[PDB]
Amino acid sequence: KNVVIYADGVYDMLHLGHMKQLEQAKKLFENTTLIVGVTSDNETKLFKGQVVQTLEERTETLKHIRWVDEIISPCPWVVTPEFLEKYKIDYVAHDDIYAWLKRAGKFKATQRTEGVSTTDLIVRILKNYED
Amino acid sequence: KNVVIYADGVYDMLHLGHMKQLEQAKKLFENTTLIVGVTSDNETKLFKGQVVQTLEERTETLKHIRWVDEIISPCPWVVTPEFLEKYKIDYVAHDDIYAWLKRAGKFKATQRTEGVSTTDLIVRILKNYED
Repeated sequence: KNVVIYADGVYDMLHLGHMKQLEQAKKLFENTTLIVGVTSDNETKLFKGQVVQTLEERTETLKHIRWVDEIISPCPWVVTPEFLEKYKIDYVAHDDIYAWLKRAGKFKATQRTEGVSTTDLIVRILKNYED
Repeated sequence: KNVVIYADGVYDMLHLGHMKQLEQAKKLFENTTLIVGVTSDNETKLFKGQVVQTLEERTETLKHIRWVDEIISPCPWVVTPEFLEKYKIDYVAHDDIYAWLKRAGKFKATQRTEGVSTTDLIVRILKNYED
């Protein structure tokens, strides 16, 4: 009855938005193991262009999140069928190169969620000191 | 055998430092319930001078933290003996007005911990754009 869910991401500067998305992934079924993949520094820089927190920092922060059952750190940039087999993953939780997951019935959407980001915080603070 | 631990705080702009301190409080004994008190907006403003996130935001973020078992939101600014009785609290986890807790054997220190704060993040980011 236990279902293994995989969610990967950069998880840079984690905020409530990320936490809620992890919660949603964890609750896709009644009994789950939520495995979270955390992307490497070098691949995040190459493919997204930048990253603020190191792999160690981003992983150590996720360890404190209630919904996270297991972490793969670093994770592969691109999910493969062999990877799903190796970790007995039943579903991939995502926000096409993803058509193969949908054809296999392994694709689960999570909807992005609002959070108070670092940027939101700075803007809120600075609003008290200048227009 | 289960021991009830109480930790209060503002928990504004929660970061790894806070998470580690919650972890320490939660692990003071083998079997615990960690109750976290979250201070009100108005009392935090009056007594500390400011607060960035609302009570709702600060509480909703703590809900996602693995170590948090129960939340009192808002909590009293000052712990009283009656409060400990009402919530069956065995120990208060803190970082004197606190002499009474120590005389009762209910005081447990947690050591402040390093984290990557919002401020640390902004400084790290800006270092790439100016000296």
